[PDB]
Amino acid sequence: PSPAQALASYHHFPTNDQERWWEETGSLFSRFLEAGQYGLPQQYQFMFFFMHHLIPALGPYPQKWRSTISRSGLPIEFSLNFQKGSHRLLRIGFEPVSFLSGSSQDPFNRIPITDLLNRLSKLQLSNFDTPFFQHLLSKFQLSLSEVRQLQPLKSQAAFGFDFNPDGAILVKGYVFPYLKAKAADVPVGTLIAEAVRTIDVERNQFTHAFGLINDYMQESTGYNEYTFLSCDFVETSEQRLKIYGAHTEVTWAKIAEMWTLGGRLIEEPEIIAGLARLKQIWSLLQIIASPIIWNYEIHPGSRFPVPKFYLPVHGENDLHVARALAQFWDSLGWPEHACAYPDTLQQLYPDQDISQTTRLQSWISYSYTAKRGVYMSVYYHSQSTYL
Amino acid sequence: PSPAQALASYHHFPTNDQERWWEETGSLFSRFLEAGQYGLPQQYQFMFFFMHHLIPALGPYPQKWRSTISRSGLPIEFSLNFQKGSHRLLRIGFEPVSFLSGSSQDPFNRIPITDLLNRLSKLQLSNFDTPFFQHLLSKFQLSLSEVRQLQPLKSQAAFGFDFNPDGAILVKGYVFPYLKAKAADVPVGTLIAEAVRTIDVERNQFTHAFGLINDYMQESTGYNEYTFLSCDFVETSEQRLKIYGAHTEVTWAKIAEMWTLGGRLIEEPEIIAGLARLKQIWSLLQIIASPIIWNYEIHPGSRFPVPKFYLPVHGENDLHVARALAQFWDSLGWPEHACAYPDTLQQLYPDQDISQTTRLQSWISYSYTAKRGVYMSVYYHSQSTYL
Amino acid sequence: PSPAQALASYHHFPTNDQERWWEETGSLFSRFLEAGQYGLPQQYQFMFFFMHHLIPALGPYPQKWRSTISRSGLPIEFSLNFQKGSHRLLRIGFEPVSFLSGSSQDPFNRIPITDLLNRLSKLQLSNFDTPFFQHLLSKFQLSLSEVRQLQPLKSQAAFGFDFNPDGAILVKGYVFPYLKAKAADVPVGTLIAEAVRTIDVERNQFTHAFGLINDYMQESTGYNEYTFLSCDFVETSEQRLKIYGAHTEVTWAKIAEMWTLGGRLIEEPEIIAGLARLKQIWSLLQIIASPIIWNYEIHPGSRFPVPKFYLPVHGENDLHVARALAQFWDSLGWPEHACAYPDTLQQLYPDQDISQTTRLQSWISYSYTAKRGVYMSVYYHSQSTYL
Amino acid sequence: PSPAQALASYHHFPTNDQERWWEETGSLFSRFLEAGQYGLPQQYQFMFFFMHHLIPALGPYPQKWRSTISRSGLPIEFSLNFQKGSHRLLRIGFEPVSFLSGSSQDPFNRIPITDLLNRLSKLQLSNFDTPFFQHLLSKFQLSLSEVRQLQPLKSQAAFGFDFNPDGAILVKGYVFPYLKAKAADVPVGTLIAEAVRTIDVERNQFTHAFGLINDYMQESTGYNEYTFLSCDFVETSEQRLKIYGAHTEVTWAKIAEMWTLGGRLIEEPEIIAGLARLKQIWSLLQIIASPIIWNYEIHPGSRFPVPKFYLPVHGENDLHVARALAQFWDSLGWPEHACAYPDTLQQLYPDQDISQTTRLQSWISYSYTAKRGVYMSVYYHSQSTYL
Ligand SMILES: O=C1N[C@@H](Cc2c[nH]c3ccccc23)C(=O)N2CCC[C@@H]12
Ligand SMILES: O=C1N[C@@H](Cc2c[nH]c3ccccc23)C(=O)N2CCC[C@@H]12
Ligand SMILES: O=C1N[C@@H](Cc2c[nH]c3ccccc23)C(=O)N2CCC[C@@H]12
Ligand SMILES: O=C1N[C@@H](Cc2c[nH]c3ccccc23)C(=O)N2CCC[C@@H]12
Ligand SMILES: CC(C)=CCSP(=O)(O)OP(=O)(O)O
Ligand SMILES: CC(C)=CCSP(=O)(O)OP(=O)(O)O
Ligand SMILES: CC(C)=CCSP(=O)(O)OP(=O)(O)O
Ligand SMILES: CC(C)=CCSP(=O)(O)OP(=O)(O)O
Repeated sequence: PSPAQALASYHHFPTNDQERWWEETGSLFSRFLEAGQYGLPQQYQFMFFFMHHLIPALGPYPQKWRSTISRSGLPIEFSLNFQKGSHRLLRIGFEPVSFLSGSSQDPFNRIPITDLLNRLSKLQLSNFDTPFFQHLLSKFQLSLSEVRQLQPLKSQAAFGFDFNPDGAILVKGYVFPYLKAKAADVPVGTLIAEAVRTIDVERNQFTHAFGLINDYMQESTGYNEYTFLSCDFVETSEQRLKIYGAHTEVTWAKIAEMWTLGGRLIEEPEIIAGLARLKQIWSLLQIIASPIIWNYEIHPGSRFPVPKFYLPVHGENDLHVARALAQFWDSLGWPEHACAYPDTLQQLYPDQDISQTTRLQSWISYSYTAKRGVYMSVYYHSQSTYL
Repeated sequence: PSPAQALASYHHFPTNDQERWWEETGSLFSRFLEAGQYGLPQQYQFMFFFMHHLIPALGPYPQKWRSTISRSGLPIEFSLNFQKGSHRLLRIGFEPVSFLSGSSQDPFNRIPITDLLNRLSKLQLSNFDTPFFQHLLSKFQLSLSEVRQLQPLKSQAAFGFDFNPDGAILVKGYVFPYLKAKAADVPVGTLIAEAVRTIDVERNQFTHAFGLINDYMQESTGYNEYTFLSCDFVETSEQRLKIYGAHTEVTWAKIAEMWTLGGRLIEEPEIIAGLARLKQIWSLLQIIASPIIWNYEIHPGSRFPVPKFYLPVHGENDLHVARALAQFWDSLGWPEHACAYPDTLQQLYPDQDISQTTRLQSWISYSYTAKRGVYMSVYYHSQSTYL
Repeated sequence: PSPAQALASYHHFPTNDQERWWEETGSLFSRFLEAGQYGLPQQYQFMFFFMHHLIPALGPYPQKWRSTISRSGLPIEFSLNFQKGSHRLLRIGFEPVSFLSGSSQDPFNRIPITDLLNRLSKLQLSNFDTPFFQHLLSKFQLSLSEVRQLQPLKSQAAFGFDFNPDGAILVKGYVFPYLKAKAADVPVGTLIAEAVRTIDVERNQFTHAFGLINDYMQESTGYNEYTFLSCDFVETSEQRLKIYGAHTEVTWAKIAEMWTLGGRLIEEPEIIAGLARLKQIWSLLQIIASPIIWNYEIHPGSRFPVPKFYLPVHGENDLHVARALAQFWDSLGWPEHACAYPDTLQQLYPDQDISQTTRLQSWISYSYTAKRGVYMSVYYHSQSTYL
Repeated sequence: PSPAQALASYHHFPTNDQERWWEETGSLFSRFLEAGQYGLPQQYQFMFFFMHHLIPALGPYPQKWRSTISRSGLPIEFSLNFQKGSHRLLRIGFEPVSFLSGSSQDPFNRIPITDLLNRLSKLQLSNFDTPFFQHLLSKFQLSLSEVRQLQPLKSQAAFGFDFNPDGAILVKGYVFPYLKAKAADVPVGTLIAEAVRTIDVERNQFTHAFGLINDYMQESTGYNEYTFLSCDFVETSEQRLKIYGAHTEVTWAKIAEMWTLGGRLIEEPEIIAGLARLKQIWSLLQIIASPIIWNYEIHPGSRFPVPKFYLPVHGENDLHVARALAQFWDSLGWPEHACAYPDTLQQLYPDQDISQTTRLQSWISYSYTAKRGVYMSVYYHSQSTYL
């Protein structure tokens, strides 16, 4: 059996809500810790964190709230990031929920966000600052706008957790400006740009790269309801703000157009390299429906954005995807990651049979760097009951 | 005996810290409820509120933290506002505290502020929006600044509670920009002005009145470490932002100079009348030391600010102050407040003998309106142990 | 509207479960406080107690547990005790519950009992000792017996609350020995007797009166599964232990037989008088089904038990019951109690129409004393949703 | 560094009291887990338990209450039990405390006892029944006796925790009858005997062995204020009730007199063997002051009690004690325990230097069985600040 869930033996979950969430996701998270090749102390250490801070935050077990972050809508999903031979890392995307979420007292779920954010500040966490994130929230609050609004997707922020191989967690926060933009009847990008600009006199290090993205977005009508924003919980210097968006139907040409941001960054050799490898997968993988997602990461020092795409897998035979996914690793030359992948997939879902499963894996992310190589992460069915 | 503290009979305070605060301020608060002439249901209604939300927030009973708001430093003080015959209202100024306050984990006591701010949002309160207050906080966070700072008065925010005669509480928030200003080596007003301006594109209704004050402050070197800011927790339309300040030594001419903001607002007839009554008290009252405080209230629609002063009484025989205080009510012609005041003062401090007491009563506020008449509020010794 | 529920305005019920109970029983409890003619401070004072200690203890709102105490099974019911002209008193029967109640971890609901019993010991309550009640609990625990039993009515204990006109609560505790007896395959009385005897060397003041009851119980086959036990939470001197039981079918002669405990206490003149009045009601009231209940109260100093009967009213037109119930008050000569009763009945149930109602009032209790006169209490539909 | 305290990194202790207890005993417990040779999963597993249930129960950090269990009075002490080559086990003796302990509301510290006992019952613990222990508590409660008493050692109960090598805890409970006996002005043994007898009709399996002990105790005037009682939290069949006591001054002959319980059990060969070894230690060890303690364990099935003694070591050079203690292990022929002990002792107290320390180890327990061999346990300085 899988190990880290040994802690619960001498723990009593206060509410029935929590007990049911534990039963729904407890084992599953323990398995990803195992599949993440984490040190046994670290496994229990993050297991500890999961129980105390995330299980309370899931809210009522029979969940009444759909979270924007998941295809299915439940407030959590688990991620594995694969690297060049180093190993794999585990990722959690979170949207705090309570019984008030979606109700008269909090129809758009701001309350749990601020609650959870104080738990985290209470925990003695390395390099944990909130100002930048506070800034974006303030930029997107509502008030009397709620009243307008009350007369789709309702969540207004989200969280992310990266458990690095060291026993350290890194906290990632999201912001969904669709609500704020819709209430003011102002195009999303106009306030996104103005939101980015408002931090520019605060420090003008994102102007170049962003204005470079905002131009391509306005060219291509890339901005839409689905566009949203991201950031890290740390000192501004080391912070990486990210802009996400989606497109309903996308061809390879459109993908190349976006990956090169029009033609903005054909000059950089990295992108050209990154785009080549990308079509190798595009061919493996796909060889009313879910959209494809894109990402532009604005490291502050640099002059260009770094792209990243998210590719729908739910709807594709999770075995075909495991197979093709493994073929692509040999092409890159990852010895252990490609050989033991599909065995690692069944060991996460022993109840299910990959031969016939489709929803078990939902997204794949692609990034490329000269230094790192090929970033790539897989997003999974993150509960233990499958329809 | 006084009534409203009957609730405590069948209530158990969880920590020893809370129990000791109840013993220190519980009866006293019950008495102010009485002296405010509140409906008995409302007394228990606000008494309920006091126990659940404010007693937890006071922190360690032997308090480790000095709050900026009080002369003595304790995180609470009670106010009575007297009106033209209508009656009196009760006011509480609050700074949440915990055992972490002043420690490495939160050396400047930001954590309790955001905690309490979520309790209030969870309570179903009429007309309660946080965006404006959130905006100012974001404008004054610190992060790496803490580390510089760690190498006076430390608080960054505070709360205010107005209990109107109806069973409704109104929430007032404060902000102390001295910290943010000291870390960035930027004069307070420049970021105050820039802080106000940042809300001007957000809505430019404070520009005229504020720029009108900021000119006088820069004329007179009025800005100082002690300058801070205020506002209300409601819709921007009905919100009244306030700038406070202090002066070490001040003459009547200095008072007149300030009340008329230099000469900015001699045009308004209101000011001249209000100043007239004001000297009427100045003469009664005063007829290394504590400073005198001023306030400029920027109602958004209007074109001028409304002044308000705060007058030191701690150090003056609290009976002499009661006597002089009541004479001034007849001059105004308030039949009942002036006749039954000093009896109302002793009934708040039956343990003490006003003949010899000095610290029981600490500040007096003065505002004047054509419509309202004479605003005036008294700030008291708000614990039950007197040195 | 009814008053005491004004407290909830500035209170947030932590769980969804509690919120739903408040909505279900909150208004109703406020009305019984009103209908009890309690001083307005005391109303809020007991209303305070109800919110903090009883609402948490009700457990899941869609209740998973049937309580033995109620005909319907819900863990609470309200009582009014009518006296000779003095006034009326409010009574609550309680069984604490949690989501664990009825589960593997606590299949017979012992856990909630002990939790609530500590809350109460924490409250500073006058004349509150637990030794006597603990004694009965110890005598009726299970352990390995639970396992046997897992292979009807399941509860092992319950609470009762008397709110006297003074701001003081008196706590009444119950015990249901059917389980312990069924596990040990021992007739209930033999261990009940041995339970009473175990306190006899502890103090032999109940021997005479009890042995007097145990004989009649063995004569008439009175003991049965439904027999259970009661007591008060105070000093042994002032404690009144009671034995209850039931009979499926009962005639007047059986009633007379039981009231005079066979012939055990025909000698006492009180009994004869009390029995006379009793038939006066039996005639008014009744002029697969619910049983009739009896009670024998063993005051320690005295030598005889005092009886008490409980009469099914659910199934009787609650108006017919009100009319006849009030006629009987004139017979005794209670001026105000008899005139304003049925108006007091509708004012408790304005949503319902007494002309058509049957379940609104369920039991009537009868005791007689030379000193007190006629004890008599009414048991009501104690939730706000009626089927 | 020592490992198990890694859990604290991502946990925030709610109160300052808890934080200070963590800082005072947290590392030390982590080290005993290490010194017990527990599986790393089990270490964290018990570490989890220690943090959630025992740190809360210690009460105010600057402790206001003296616990009967410890020489110094602090409510906790850690034990190591050494066996024949199998390994060692870790033991914790606990007395729950709160800020109410010793106050008017609970002058003899009963409330924390019942609270902790409910946490434990909520935990799904193997073979956890409370009936036997509840029986003893009820036999020793007070009520009006409290008031008498208010007009030494005050605690009435305590807990013990055995962490077996498997990830399972066994709960041991204590009871201190001196208070109940002092109240009723009745000698301790009479009610202890009557207490044991009351469980005899409940099951008469302890009669023979106990009546066998009660005779020697009233022969030798062995009963005294210090006499108290113990038991296990499980099914009566597997329960081992124990009687403890003390003697001010004791010679070897007295020890032989006590070990052989007068002459009651010279017939048994075990005792004679056990006593031989015992003098072997007495000579090694000792070769206004603390008393020496004895224990008689009444396994229900058997016909004789098994003794156990406790020998004062605090006051003896803890290195001399380690040396002599280790020599005795070779005499028995325990290879690894004897070679690496004093290295194991310094590794528990690296801050201290055994050359000069005296209080680091406080008691040694000795038991003998034919089957087990030589039971023997050491009781240590169980906080991290040494005077
Ligand atoms: O279908 C969707 N999936 C998520 C992806 C996601 C998974 N996890 C996340 C965590 C944070 C942000 C986004 C995500 C998302 O971003 N959507 C935008 C509108 C529709 C919806
Ligand atoms: O002496 C002082 N009193 C408070 C007044 C106060 C009472 N209550 C308050 C509530 C909110 C803000 C201010 C106050 C104040 O504003 N000071 C500024 C620097 C020195 C310090
Ligand atoms: O139908 C019933 N009613 C309750 C009466 C009750 C109301 N409230 C109470 C409170 C405590 C004890 C008993 C009661 C009772 O005693 N029963 C015994 C078996 C059937 C079941
Ligand atoms: O000095 C003493 N030590 C404890 C020993 C102990 C350690 N841990 C324990 C745990 C449970 C019971 C007893 C103990 C004890 O039993 N005493 C009886 C009277 C004096 C006091
Ligand atoms: C599925 C969508 C829209 C986003 C996934 S979030 P992420 O895992 O890519 O975040 P990082 O790559 O770690 O920045
Ligand atoms: C004593 C000082 C500097 C400020 C008092 S805050 P306040 O009572 O004046 O608040 P309002 O007048 O009610 O706006
Ligand atoms: C309906 C049944 C069986 C019992 C009611 S318990 P009680 O209210 O009679 O308790 P007291 O009469 O107040 O002693
Ligand atoms: C120091 C004293 C009086 C008692 C110690 S309790 P203990 O360690 O002997 O408990 P067990 O031996 O495990 O029964």
